[PDB]
Amino acid sequence: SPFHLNDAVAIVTGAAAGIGRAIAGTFAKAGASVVVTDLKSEGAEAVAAAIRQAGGKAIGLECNVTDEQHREAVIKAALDQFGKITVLVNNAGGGGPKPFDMPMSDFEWAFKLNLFSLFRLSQLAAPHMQKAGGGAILNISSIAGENTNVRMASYGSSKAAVNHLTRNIAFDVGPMGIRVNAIAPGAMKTATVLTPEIERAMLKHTPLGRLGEAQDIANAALFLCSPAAAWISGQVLTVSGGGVQ
Amino acid sequence: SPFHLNDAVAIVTGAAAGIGRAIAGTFAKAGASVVVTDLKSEGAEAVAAAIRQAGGKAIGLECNVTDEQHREAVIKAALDQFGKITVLVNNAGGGGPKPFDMPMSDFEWAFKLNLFSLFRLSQLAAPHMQKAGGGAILNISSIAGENTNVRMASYGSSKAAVNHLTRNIAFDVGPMGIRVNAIAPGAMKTDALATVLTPEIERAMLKHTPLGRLGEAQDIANAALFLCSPAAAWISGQVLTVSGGGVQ
Ligand SMILES: NC(=O)c1ccc[n+]([C@@H]2O[C@H](COP(=O)([O-])OP(=O)(O)OC[C@H]3O[C@@H](n4cnc5c(N)ncnc54)[C@H](O)[C@@H]3O)[C@@H](O)[C@H]2O)c1
Ligand SMILES: NC(=O)c1ccc[n+]([C@@H]2O[C@H](COP(=O)([O-])OP(=O)(O)OC[C@H]3O[C@@H](n4cnc5c(N)ncnc54)[C@H](O)[C@@H]3O)[C@@H](O)[C@H]2O)c1
Repeated sequence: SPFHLNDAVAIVTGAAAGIGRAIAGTFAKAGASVVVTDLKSEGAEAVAAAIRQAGGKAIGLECNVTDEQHREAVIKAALDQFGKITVLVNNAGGGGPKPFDMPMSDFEWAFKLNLFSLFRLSQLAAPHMQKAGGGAILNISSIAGENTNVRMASYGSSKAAVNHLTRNIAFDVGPMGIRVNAIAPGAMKTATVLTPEIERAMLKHTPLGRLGEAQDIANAALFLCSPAAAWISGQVLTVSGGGVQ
Repeated sequence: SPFHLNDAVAIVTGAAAGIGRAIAGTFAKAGASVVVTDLKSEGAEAVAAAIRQAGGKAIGLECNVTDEQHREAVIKAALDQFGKITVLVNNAGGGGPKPFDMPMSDFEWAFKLNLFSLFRLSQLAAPHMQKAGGGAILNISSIAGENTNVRMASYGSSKAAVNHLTRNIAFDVGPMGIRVNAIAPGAMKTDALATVLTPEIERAMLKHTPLGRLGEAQDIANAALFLCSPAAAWISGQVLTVSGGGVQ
């Protein structure tokens, strides 16, 4: 069975709750010594603490992916704690609706959080993954990187670059032994903006009939970073119930 | 005929030579009042001059897409001269091969140069186009934006961003009577490119191109005139790809 991560070291950025927290637990159960990592270092310690409870291998760290210094620390910490880096899940990020006349700080920040971050980390992680003989990079994109809508300037155009970054950098680090893929999630039960009348709307145009649950992405991350996705690269697997939200 | 820009006002960044030249040069003969702009200040003026020379209305001005001072200056300086804004051609842009380990300074700059700026100017002209009833914004992408190859991270993902921005902000300025399009151009045999091109490379770039010739700056401009004129009045959000059916 190829859906495992035996003898693997995985950084997961942004993994204190939600998808990150989920990818972390799932990779740790898959057999990977997880470097849990978030901006809020205590929940990051808890997720890594939790994985330790269940018999897993993990250390929990602080890392504002937007902080170059933090990136180089996390990268250094992983090697100092597990000896190698073979998997990186760039899940930290975010976004939302903004007006067309939004302030640019909001704008440029999105490409710092959602793109600049994960590209730089991929740069820092790449040569180590090479030494191990190969690795895998997973960028958590969004359905906004595909979709087309009002008030979607920043959140849309940012995450569409992360897709198309994923497509191309595969050609760069492919030769070093590295796969690069992307998961574009739909809406996830992760809630302050949710109400049952918006729900039926969100559930319109969603063929599978439900919103998402973070183990949905987490399950897809395991696949795309495991040997079951061993010849897969340059891709963007959209997990959104057959629809938009 | 609807392939015209009669009594329109077009801010056209990056327009001192090559493409942006032929855009601003073509929009001229299409009865447009052009604001020829480029980061060389003489370069824009020299072009507005030949336009005025051949029959046109055009003022030469200096703008650095990646400079806010220059952006707010171009909106007003066009308005003060023609009253209104009806066309914004964000032809100013850049990029090319870059190794994977490139310095983050290079990576950010291509976004500053290709996205952020474009987006900002188009924030600016959008309520002034709204006064004139409506207009057309045009971005210049690149086949880097859909294509995938080695050393394309900065060049490729940024134009990609440009593209899907075009796809999304058209829902925003779409009710303001504005339409957003973009063109991904293939390789354009310009004067700049010719001087570092060669027949043996050109033959390489061209095999796997079905039409069998390089692009030329007018080919982008013909498409730019169509996309900005009423002859595409119900066309918006689009990313038209002028590359002869292939990649280069
Ligand atoms: N959850 C969704 O509905 C949804 C939908 C589409 C796309 N996404 C994508 O998933 C990713 C995150 O989804 P989410 O809802 O789990 O995220 P979120 O923003 O709700 O936060 C999840 C975790 O990310 C951490 N985090 C936030 N900023 C960080 C930073 N600068 N550095 C490190 N960690 C940080 C938080 O501490 C938190 O534990 C984003 O990249 C987003 O584009 C999510
Ligand atoms: N082969 C091609 O020419 C080709 C192919 C695909 C896409 N494009 C796109 O066309 C656009 C540029 O065309 P080009 O290749 O002739 O570029 P270029 O560099 O050859 O010249 C374009 C003009 O833009 C001006 N310029 C440069 N930086 C500027 C700035 N910060 N502000 C304002 N003006 C500036 C330059 O002076 C130049 O005259 C870019 O968006 C590029 O991505 C070009």
